[PDB]
Amino acid sequence: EVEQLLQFHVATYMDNDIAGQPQALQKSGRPVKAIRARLKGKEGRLRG
DNA sequence: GGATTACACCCAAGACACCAGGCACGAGACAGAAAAAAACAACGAAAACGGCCACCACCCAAACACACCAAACACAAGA
Repeated sequence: EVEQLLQFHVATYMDNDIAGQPQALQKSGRPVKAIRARLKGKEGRLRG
């Protein structure tokens, strides 16, 4: 359980859009802005 | 099963976690597991009764013969 907690924290530190699982959340209810979410899209690093 | 769905600009409005069961420590009880003893198997030692060879006599087995019966070539009959 605890090693899997480490695995999940490390995974969602990099990619919080993994299919078929909950998202690392903020206590405000929003999901964590992972690095991948930082890099992609119209508003991401590359295009924005 | 995911992933993408125009471009630029302006303004306003609300929030920027609170509260509840788990870790540590905090103490009991049968279960996770450890110690023991008494009725479980065997073997050593004595007792006398069941087992083996005699002795023995009456009942079943073999020989002799009887009459009786089953049976087998063939002289005769027959198609």
